[PDB]
Amino acid sequence: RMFKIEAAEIVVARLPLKTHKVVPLLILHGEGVQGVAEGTMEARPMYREETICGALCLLRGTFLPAILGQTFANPEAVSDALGSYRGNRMARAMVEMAAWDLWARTLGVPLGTLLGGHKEQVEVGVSLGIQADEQATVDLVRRHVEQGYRRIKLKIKPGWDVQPVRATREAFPDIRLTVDANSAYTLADAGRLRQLDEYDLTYIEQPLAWDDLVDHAELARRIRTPLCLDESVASASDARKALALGAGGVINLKVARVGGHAESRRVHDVAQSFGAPVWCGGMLESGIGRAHNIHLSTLSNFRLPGDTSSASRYWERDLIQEPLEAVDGLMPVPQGPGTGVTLDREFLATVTEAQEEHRA
Amino acid sequence: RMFKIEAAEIVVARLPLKFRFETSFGVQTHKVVPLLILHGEGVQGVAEGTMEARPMYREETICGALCLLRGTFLPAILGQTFANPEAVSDALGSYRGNRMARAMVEMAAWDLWARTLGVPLGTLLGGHKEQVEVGVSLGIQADEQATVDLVRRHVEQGYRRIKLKIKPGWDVQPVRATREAFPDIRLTVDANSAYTLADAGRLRQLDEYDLTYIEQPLAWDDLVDHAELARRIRTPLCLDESVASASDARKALALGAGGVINLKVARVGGHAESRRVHDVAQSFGAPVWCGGMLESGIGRAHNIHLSTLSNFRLPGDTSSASRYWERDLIQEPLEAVDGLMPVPQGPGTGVTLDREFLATVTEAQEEHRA
Amino acid sequence: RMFKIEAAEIVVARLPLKTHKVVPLLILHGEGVQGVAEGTMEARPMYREETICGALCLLRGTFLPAILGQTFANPEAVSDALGSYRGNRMARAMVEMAAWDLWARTLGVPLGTLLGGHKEQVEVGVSLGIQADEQATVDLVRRHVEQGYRRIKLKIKPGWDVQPVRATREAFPDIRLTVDANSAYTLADAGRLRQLDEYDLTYIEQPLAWDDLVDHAELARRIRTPLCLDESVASASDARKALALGAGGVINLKVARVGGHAESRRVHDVAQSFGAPVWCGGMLESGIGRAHNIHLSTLSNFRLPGDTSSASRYWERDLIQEPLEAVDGLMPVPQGPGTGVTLDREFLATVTEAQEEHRA
Amino acid sequence: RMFKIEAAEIVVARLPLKFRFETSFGVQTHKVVPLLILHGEGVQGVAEGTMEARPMYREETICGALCLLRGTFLPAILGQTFANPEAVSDALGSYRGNRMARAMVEMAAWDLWARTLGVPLGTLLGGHKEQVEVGVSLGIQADEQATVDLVRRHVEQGYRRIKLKIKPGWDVQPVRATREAFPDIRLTVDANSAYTLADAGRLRQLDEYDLTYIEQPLAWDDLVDHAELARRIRTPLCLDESVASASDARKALALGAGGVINLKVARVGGHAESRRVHDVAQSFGAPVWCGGMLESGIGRAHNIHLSTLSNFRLPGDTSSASRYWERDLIQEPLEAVDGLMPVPQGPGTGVTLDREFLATVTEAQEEHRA
Repeated sequence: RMFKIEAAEIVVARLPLKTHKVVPLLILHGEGVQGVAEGTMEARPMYREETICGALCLLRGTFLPAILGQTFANPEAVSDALGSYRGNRMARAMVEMAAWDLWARTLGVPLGTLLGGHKEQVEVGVSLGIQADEQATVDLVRRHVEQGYRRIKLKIKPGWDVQPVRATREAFPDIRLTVDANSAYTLADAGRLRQLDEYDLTYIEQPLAWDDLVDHAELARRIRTPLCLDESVASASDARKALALGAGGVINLKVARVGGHAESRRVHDVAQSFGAPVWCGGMLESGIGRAHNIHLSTLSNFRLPGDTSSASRYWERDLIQEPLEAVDGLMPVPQGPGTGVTLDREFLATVTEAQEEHRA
Repeated sequence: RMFKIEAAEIVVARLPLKFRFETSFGVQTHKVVPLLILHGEGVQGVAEGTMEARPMYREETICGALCLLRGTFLPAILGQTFANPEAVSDALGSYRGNRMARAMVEMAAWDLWARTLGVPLGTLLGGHKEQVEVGVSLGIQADEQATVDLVRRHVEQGYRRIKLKIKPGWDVQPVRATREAFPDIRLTVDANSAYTLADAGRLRQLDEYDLTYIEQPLAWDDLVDHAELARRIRTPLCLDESVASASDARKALALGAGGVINLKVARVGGHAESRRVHDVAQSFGAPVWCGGMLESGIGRAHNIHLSTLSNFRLPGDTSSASRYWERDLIQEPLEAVDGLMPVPQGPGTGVTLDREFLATVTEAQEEHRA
Repeated sequence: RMFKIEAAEIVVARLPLKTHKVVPLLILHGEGVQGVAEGTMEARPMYREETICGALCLLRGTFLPAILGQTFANPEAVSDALGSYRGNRMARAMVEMAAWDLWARTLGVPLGTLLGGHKEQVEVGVSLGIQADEQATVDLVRRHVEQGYRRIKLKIKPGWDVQPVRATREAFPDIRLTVDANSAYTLADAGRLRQLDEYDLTYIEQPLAWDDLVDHAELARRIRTPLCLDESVASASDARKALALGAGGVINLKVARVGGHAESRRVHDVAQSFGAPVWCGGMLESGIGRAHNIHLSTLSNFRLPGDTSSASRYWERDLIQEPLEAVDGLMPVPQGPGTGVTLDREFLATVTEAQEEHRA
Repeated sequence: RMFKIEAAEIVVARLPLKFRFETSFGVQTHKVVPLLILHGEGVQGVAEGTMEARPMYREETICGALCLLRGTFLPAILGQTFANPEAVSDALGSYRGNRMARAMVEMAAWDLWARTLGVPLGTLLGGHKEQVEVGVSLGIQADEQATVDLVRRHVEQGYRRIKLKIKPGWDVQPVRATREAFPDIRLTVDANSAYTLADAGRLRQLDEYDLTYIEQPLAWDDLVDHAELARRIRTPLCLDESVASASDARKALALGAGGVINLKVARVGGHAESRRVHDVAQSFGAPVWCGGMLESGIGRAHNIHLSTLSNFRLPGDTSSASRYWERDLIQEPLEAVDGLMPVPQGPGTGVTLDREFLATVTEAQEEHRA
């Protein structure tokens, strides 16, 4: 039956990379269980508009006081209890996703199962930064093809796009190959991107402005490579508009970016209704975040590999007890109720920069 | 955790109606109710099929659906173990069409799954309304005024929308007389896909009587003509028959074929696909409302639970069971007061077969096992 | 003058292939003659929505009781006597096509002549399944080019499309070559299908969903090869919509799929009014069905070869007395009133699994 | 089985009219009737040509058509054997235009073929109505009121549509006075291609008088301007002159140049092509109706038989022969009561030349042989 949110902890961690990374966590306590979720906003607004400082204000000033001590039928009811506030989808995702975790756990059901997925494993890809020259790009691609990754993503930028891609396709005629245009382009560049079409990329990711759909739709008419939207799809209706304007053919789906699991299933379902695929984006998540992504990825319109590769690629040691390791490009769904992972409270303590508990 | 479908009953019943339901495709005075009961994990899931004896509203038949259940769907799931209702649906291969047949299996599985968890069906689907707004659809009328009297009767019960079944040679009159006597109600017409683009003039001045929508004026399988008609009139169009899937809903809305969808859970292949239709509509800014097929309390209760989702923004066809049946097939009454229908309490549908009463109106019954 | 339908037989046959095939037949008796038609629905709904079990219910429960003992001016009058029922075009085609056969026979006129055709022979093509590799595809194509077939159709699927087609066109630069994409594709694949354009295929058949027109219209804008619609054209207005949306340029016309001869002539005429060709699809028909198809194919907008090849390709022995054998890619129209063929009642008896007669 | 065209007569007759037919392209008080009679297999087929002495309604002339018949079409078919009317049509080479000339040959062949089979023409074409709804078109009026009196006269006979021939400087007045006295009839205007896009204002407020359509307001050969005018007004447009083939019909409807087609059998080149026009329109959801050209009973009877097809959903111009002729060229009367015209009984057209009477109104006559 229903659930009472009794308490909430905010823990801010400074987690060392394999130079640290600040990881905000929300823990929601109720019915003898807890749900845990990870904030993916940055210290400064670089990938998008939200920041850690601004999100925590909203959490402890508005969102938490709205739900603490209330009783809820499902996580959708929890999201609704905060519907009058604009944007801040990543802040809201912290509450929403912890609630899914919590809800799934009062039921004894894995999270992906509840969302309607039934994959036990999910295909993963790897992303590659800009390298010094062509053969260094090919050498690093060759390494990752051999590890079994099922899609290779190249970061490109004007003056360095056709060359790395030509070199790679030449060495690797058949692999699934994509590029990240990282909003580095303008419509002026359409001729430079037309040159990528003969290399049969699965898609080009967000070539133009992060908040644009209209110009992408225009660029899509000028090149044959499908466009993939990332930062400009913050909701189901963004997804609907993007696909209907022809701004892209593929969506990079980041769960916190669109406000959590329920909106994400919506985006996934809208995309599917247009026969467009989604795939799971990543944001250097700790195991909390990584585990949420994997569970969402089990949904059936996730037909392209996702950025939920091995935790060991990123961390010396993760905040959770479970290792999340991909093998031959497949990531197993962590077993258990909810996310199927468990915070290591003693280790987290050693890397906690700040924490607080709010009650009733 | 996971569930094993151990056995299945098909039970076909017949219930005398209480009113005479006249539609553009004919008059109906009784109703045949095919039930599928799924058994596993010490509970059961029950679903009602909405296909007809003959293909009048749409393409499926009870006869065609049953042998598909017997020879294909049931053999594919009996003795199998599933993580969720979507996995059950997945196991019914790539068979084309036959959405209502699939819906019987899919919806029974949702009821069984929820009962294993002990949660209301609607809650699992993401809805959190405790009650749902309802209107009434009223069949075709003997005369130009027996219409208004059947109307008054319903405006007085607080039904939140009045829907008039209409027909070629009987459409502007019944609405005329109705908007005459009740100038301010939410009012709409069905129009059972009985028209063509030809009749666009005839349907144009219905623009006057401020209807919330006109429901399925053109071919049951059309989207493109509807898009054109939408451009030749002010009253929004509502699609019923035309939308049998979430991609159908997407095309309809992308084309501008309607601005409203009548979502019938079994027509689209069940709860998951109805939730997708609902989400797709929402994403276009188009509301849905819950259509009805004169269901017994099994179907009506599945409907009520789906209707708890937040894009069900207009009143549905889910009125009081006592309007239809001297005695329903379930123990609980499903009654609306003031145009609100409360969500039947309990796990899954929150309703229960009256096995004793059902036995006396049963005319066919089989048991299938692993 | 007019005609009274006095009786109707349903015969269900189990006909051995050259593993059997179930063949439902309807025989309509009136005015001292009979008309015979063949159901092309399957045991399970795989090519489309209808099944043998569901069609026979409709026949013996609804359609037959509606026409038995009535008098009719033409087959259009017969179809009309069942107009209030939705879909089930193949079930309806059984009644409609037998009625054409019956009507044509009370007149002493060949069926194609009545429909307005005047070809005495019709060009035929051959369809090829997926083969193991390129040269096995080319060897089998070479065989069929030599037998005189006038169009070659390859089944393709993602990962096996450009290779068989490249190999074939290379060996056979000038033959009429088409592919069956068997609804195996998505809009995501438009780049893979663009790659077929340089091989000058006459058309690509139904690449996307079986019930879609809108997405096909979209795909048609992305490739140069004409699209051919099959399962998504169930009527004259489907045909009109398909050609008007630009969903395709060619229609695969299957007579039972659209409800029989009269609707088919409509589809043929609508297509023609858009200057688009039709061609005769096939469904592994016995000689009854094969004979109906050949008569319809004699119409003048059937400008591409049809799948009404030799009966001996499919059956040890056919249900009819007449051999239907193509020679050098040409199939002669069977001589006689109506379909110009005759059931072998003694042989059919040996392979009858069920039969029944309904009267007045 | 097959038929041999053994011989052919061309007979040109002239019949005094009974009313004066004023159109935008002039007034008509007599009518010249070119007949073609085909002979084979001990029966005959008769067709009436609808081209004029001078090219006023459209481009063909009786003179031009006859020498085309003499020097080309007839030589191509005489002594030949054909399976059906479509084969006859096929044998008339690739000659461009001249649809009415072709129609004389094609329609005579349909009448002969049907008679060889002993079946009604309409039955062979797929029609199964036993009677057909008809309206009347009324010529241009002396005054703003001699209009209404000629109208009343016709509303009283139960004609199912009233059609007013109109003209530049005489259009809103005649309709004004008519809709004044008869507020609820089906009413429409012809408008003989006498306007241009300029006059869109003048034709706009005709929107008011609820006409089912406005017939051919712009150029006789135009589709594109009509499409534009259709977007500047509410009343549906009807095309006549513009549609001379099934691809013309397809373009007109794809462009949105009209929502209704006046199907004139001889204008489009005969029965087969008229059946294609009809089917194409149906496929767009657009109705047709049977236009008329003041035909003798030969033409009127071909018209009635074509009109039995099911997309002839609006009343045609096929009124009673006694409105036109003191004495018709055939033995049978073609009379409508209450706006219904019964299908003349018999094989083919079901009508018969009165050879004796025709002889006295004949002014030209030839015989051509194999």
